[PDB]
Amino acid sequence: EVETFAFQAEIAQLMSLIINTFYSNKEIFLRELISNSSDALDKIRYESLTDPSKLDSGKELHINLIPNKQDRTLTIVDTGIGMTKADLINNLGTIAKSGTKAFMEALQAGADISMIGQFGVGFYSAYLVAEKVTVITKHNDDEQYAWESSAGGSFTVRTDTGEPMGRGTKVILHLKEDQTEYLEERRIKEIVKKHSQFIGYPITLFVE
Ligand SMILES: O/N=C(\c1cccnc1)c1ccc(O)cc1O
Repeated sequence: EVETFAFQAEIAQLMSLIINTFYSNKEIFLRELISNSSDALDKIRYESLTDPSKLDSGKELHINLIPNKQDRTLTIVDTGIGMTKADLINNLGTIAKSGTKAFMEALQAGADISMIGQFGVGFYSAYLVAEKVTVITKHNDDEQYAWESSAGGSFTVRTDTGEPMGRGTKVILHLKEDQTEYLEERRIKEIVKKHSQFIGYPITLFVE
């Protein structure tokens, strides 16, 4: 049911660096995940122009943010193109290798963590706040999968037994104890306004 994999070394290093660097401007993680969601929504929207049956797994194109204080989780849901098994195990990490490498050179040369997105690797900024990240994702061409990592050099992928999601990606951030401010309605709004106000899809905050 469950396979465990090692991160590429460079990504495993970016991850320790993100978990072990004192860096207080942690809010930018939301911006980056909303930005990944937006690119995924662009992609399915574009593909649907030539093949409208790609939207048979769901027409609405949106981002839901879903704080949950009792679980200490923040879930970002998009109805973008989703990820295949190859994407999760291989292809995205292969792509992220070069940008991770540049990003770390850039940090050594004075850049700061907030520029992570310009290297295509903003996803791993989740680890500024999350001790564990679960990604549930469904691409039209594939089954539903659950990726998960608490960093420390590995991640698992398994096919996902739970509720079907149709098409898309759900990123479930298990927050560090000291990061629970990112579960507050006001704080999330503030972040979204400040950082994500030009995203061309509806972002809905789910209030508890
Ligand atoms: O396809 N779904 C993706 C994705 C995959 C490849 C490039 N950009 C976004 C995705 C990845 C991370 C994330 O937080 C949300 C997403 O929808």
